[PDB]
Amino acid sequence: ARYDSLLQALGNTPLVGLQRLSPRWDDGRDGPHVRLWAKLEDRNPTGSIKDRPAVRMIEQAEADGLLRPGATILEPTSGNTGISLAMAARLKGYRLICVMPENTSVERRQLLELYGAQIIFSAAEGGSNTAVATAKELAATNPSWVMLYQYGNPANTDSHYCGTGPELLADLPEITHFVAGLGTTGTLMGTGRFLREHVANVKIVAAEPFVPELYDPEILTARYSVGAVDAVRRTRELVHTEGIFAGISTGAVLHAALGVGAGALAAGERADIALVVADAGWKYLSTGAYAGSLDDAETALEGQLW
Amino acid sequence: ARYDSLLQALGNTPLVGLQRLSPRWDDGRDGPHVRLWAKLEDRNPTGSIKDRPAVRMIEQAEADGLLRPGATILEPTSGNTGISLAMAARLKGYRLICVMPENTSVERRQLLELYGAQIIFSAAEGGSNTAVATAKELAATNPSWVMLYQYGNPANTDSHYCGTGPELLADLPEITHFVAGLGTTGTLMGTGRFLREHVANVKIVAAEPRYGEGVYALRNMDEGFVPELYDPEILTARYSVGAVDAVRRTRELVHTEGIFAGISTGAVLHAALGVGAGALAAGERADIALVVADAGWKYLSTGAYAGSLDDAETAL
Ligand SMILES: O=C(Nc1cccc(C(=O)O)c1)Nc1cccc(-c2ccccc2)c1
Ligand SMILES: O=C(Nc1cccc(C(=O)O)c1)Nc1cccc(-c2ccccc2)c1
Ligand SMILES: *Cc1c(COP(=O)(O)O)cnc(C)c1O
Ligand SMILES: *Cc1c(COP(=O)(O)O)cnc(C)c1O
Repeated sequence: ARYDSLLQALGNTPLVGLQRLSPRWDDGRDGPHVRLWAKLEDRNPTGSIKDRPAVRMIEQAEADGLLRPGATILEPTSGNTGISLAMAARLKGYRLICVMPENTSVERRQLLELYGAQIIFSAAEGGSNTAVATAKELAATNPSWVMLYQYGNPANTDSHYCGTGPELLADLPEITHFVAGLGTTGTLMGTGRFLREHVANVKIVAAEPFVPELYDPEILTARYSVGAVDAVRRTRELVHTEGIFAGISTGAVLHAALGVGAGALAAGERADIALVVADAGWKYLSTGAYAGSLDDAETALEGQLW
Repeated sequence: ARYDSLLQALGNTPLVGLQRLSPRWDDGRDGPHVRLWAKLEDRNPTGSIKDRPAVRMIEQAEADGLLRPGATILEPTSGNTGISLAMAARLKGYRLICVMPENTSVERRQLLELYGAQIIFSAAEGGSNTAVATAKELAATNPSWVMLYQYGNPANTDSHYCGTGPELLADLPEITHFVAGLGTTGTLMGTGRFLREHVANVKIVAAEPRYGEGVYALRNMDEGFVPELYDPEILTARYSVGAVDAVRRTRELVHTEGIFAGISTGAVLHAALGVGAGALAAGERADIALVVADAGWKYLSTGAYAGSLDDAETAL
């Protein structure tokens, strides 16, 4: 039971109980359990959940006759999707050009450069909006370049509808809540549609810091915006208490999941809350979030622009 | 794949065929196949193979009655073993103190600290030996303080005898060669013993740094030190690999197979490719399993992964 390619060693990620951070691991006289379960999407080829949509988008574009050998793929990305696409591009014989905001971490730049991706740096003030606009123009100018367009490509949502969701349901049939970051919206749209088909009364909860064409607000039951200090606090808590060295979006997710769990606890409801760990902490070390005390980390955040 | 504890989501790592890098993936008229298979030990809780010996050493100490609630583990390490023990100790309710020389890099320190290790800095001038002597002395002060000593602890070897080896035999029954780095020697000793017991004519091959180059190799072990775990009869061959070759191999691995590996993996691959070239020249069939002990992440600051391989290959 083995692989012929790194591309097959993707998905089927572990789901791990957070016995210490869970509001109440054990059912007892105070009330039923309120458990958190972490889906470890860092156990993927390039260490993030984006391997799932990146590979599916390329393979869907290949099946649709859109890609020839030595073709250039052009993608607007804040990093993880670019890295995933860079890895798949190396394996499959394509060139990759990423359009990224200029204020992305040094680690993301390093990984992209190592895989041989080229980078266009669009204005920080314009964010993902300007990155996308810039990629669109370049793609119009260069019709042979293939823009997969993670923000609107249904193979993104499909990768979660066919992978993340089925896996979660098999590991956690008692699931009551799924919590994840809301970026491209692929994870929540695909996983959330799958869960809603299969599980009566399941709740689909977004955490977050133009509107992607993938987004359907009807799939979400709740949406929470999380500040940088709370995301950092939670990220640190996760590695200190549960030994899971996660990226900062996972702290945002954990903040949201702990808010949901506190709500279940107060209502004496049973809850089994799955949350996405989208990547590990390696690419975020240069932020200072993991060093020293929380006091130090909060101080280190002053002046940073992500 | 549901686990109540992170400690259970350890081992059973993937084995990936390297079709592009292999000397000859398909059998045929030119001769039998010579295939490389990469064992991805970065798919472990802390991203390295050391999660195996670390957890097993703690569990064996527990079983032996050496570790009770509130105990402190002591280990002279600034590396992957310290990271792994920090994670595992924290999860099982123990304190960890890592003993290391005063001049240890801040990078290594930060990875240990974020997993909750405490650190005692032994005298810079004495290097590794003084760290080990200090850890021993500290452990001897207090029945609650226990040194595991990864270079001599048979639970290090046993983690591979009971995990890595069996997993390889299960995924690659046709295995002819196993290649890994030679550090504590746990990987090669335990996996090698296991495979030798089950596979006729299996070859166990070490990769290691050249003499006088352990520093560039990113390990703090002394030159003429022989781990108590080491048994030279287990090995068929040893490849001493230079720093430039290790870095080149690390890059070829990422470029041809997409695997972002740590530096020791480059040395391992160099060795495996040598073994492979020998099997090819002798028209023998080979299925060569090699260890990816960790991923590239913690080595980004070395400059070994810079876009230009010509600059990167001298970075160590
Ligand atoms: O949505 C993303 N990442 C994302 C979005 C779209 C594209 C990509 C990409 O890799 O190209 C990444 N991250 C995310 C999601 C949810 C919460 C947070 C977050 C919130 C507060 C502090 C830090 C991060 C960050
Ligand atoms: O043995 C190790 N690392 C090691 C040993 C014992 C403990 C630890 C640890 O991080 O805890 C690491 N590395 C290794 C093994 C084999 C070859 C190489 C190598 C050789 C040439 C250039 C670069 C690395 C490096
Ligand atoms: C992409 C990503 C998210 C959000 O997932 P989407 O499916 O794009 O909504 C969250 N965290 C990290 C680290 C990501 O890369
Ligand atoms: C430990 C280690 C080795 C050597 O393995 P041993 O089992 O200690 O011989 C090689 N590379 C890395 C990255 C390691 O952590």
